[PDB]
Amino acid sequence: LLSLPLVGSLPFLPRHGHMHNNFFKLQKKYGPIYSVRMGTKTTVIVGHHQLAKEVLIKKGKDFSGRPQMATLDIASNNRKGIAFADSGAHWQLHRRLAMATFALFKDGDQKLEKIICQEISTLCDMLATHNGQSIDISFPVFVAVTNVISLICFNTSYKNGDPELNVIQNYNEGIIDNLSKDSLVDLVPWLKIFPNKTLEKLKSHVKIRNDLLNKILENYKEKFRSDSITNMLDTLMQAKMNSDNDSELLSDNHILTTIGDIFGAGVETTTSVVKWTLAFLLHNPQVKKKLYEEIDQNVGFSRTPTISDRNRLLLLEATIREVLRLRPVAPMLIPHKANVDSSIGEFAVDKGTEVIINLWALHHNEKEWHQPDQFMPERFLNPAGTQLISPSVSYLPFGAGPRSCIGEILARQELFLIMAWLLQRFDLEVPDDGQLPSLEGIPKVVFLIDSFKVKIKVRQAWREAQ
Ligand code: HEM
Ligand SMILES: CNC(=O)c1ccc2cc([C@]3(O)CCn4cncc43)ccc2c1
Repeated sequence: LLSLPLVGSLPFLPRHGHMHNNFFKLQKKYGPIYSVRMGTKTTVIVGHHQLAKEVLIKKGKDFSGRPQMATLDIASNNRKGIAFADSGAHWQLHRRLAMATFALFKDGDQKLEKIICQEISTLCDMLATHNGQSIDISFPVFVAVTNVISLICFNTSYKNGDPELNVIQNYNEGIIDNLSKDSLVDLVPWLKIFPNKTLEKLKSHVKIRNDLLNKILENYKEKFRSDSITNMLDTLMQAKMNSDNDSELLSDNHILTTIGDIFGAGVETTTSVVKWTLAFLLHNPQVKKKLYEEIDQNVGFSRTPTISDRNRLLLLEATIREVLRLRPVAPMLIPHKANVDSSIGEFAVDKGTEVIINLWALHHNEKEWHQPDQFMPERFLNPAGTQLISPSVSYLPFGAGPRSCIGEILARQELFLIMAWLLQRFDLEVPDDGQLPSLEGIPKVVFLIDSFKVKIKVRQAWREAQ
């Protein structure tokens, strides 16, 4: 009695559990590196920090490519921009100009700290009007970080009530929802097997965004001046101007898509982490209580928190590190691709192979972390609690190497200042219905959290002062 002819085999059920965890569970059986074949395409999944650092750092240039996806093609206007552009001249030029722009907010009066605090001050006055009510703080935080990035990109911002903010929120939501069903990593190409309108829907959302950025870029052409380089669009037009004396790599479509990536990444990524951090503080009142004490003893109510306070609010800094470990923004980074024949752990990897770094596995490795599934900001502090520490080398929240995060300085300062200002001024508690946020998460292009509500109250201590 023979065995059945076998035309296909997958190690776990598709659409059953979170992809990054399914891969991690497989390492028990198959090791920290294995492959899956899907037609002509082979994908390698790497789940150990030493192999990850080889792909990202040591052989970074070998695996600095991106795989081309029909979905990502539409969002990136055919692989323009930064995040979804393949390695090469385009990507390297626009990545440098983006990083170069964040230099113009180092110091001065538009010091990045000052643009951020300006928008947090509006956020906090906004939220204070909801004293005693339970609310979803998604949109208020979205507005604040949208204005930070609009100032970095255009030196402009939106006033309260501007309907355009809602238009952006709408198509941000629609693109993320249709960009991928779950993670960017899909084992089966359902998009090409059964009839569906995913690409149609994604196209219409991308049309609205492209139309909106065009209007901004068009009306700004007449305001641009060579001697005034104060934001990202200036940096890009200066390069286009000093090029027509590589100008094909600076067409209007190239400038638009790159600013779209910064606009998108700068908003959806920071809003999500704030929401996650809040959710964890609701499940961990003990940690929340010690944070209030920490900020009352090191900043008080004489002033508002500053970036310099990052040397004094250590537990707050440790909390942000722990959220970025436990619920990484990108559990599997963005997929990589081998530009040439190379190797990982001395295993052959052919050119064109898609390579995926399971950051979730790195952050939950039980040999590298103590009780990895527990929210313990303590793990990033010495036993005394007097200085931050790096307990593990298997920790890469922002990736590393050629394709690493370029908005890391912005994210860290936004996250620290938002939480510092909120904790100084507000009690943040379970809403009166008693529901706690679900910490399971929703894997999309970003690791999102289910929407939830918080009862916001102006702290008595903050009130008694002033
Ligand atoms: C908590 C916040 C953030 C985290 C944890 C984070 C993390 C990451 C990770 C893991 C990657 C992929 C690394 C790889 O593919 O190897 C990435 C890429 C990227 N991030 Fe973020 N990021 C954050 C915030 C931001 C912000 C605020 C911006 C922009 C304003 C930004 C812009 C980008 C871009 C453009 C890329 C693509 C880089 C490239 O492909 O060359 N990120 N980030
Ligand atoms: C209407 N357009 C959008 O909503 C939009 C566009 C591009 C995005 C890119 C990113 C990244 O670059 C890709 C993942 N990730 C982690 N950190 C930075 C990034 C994240 C969200 C985006 C949203």
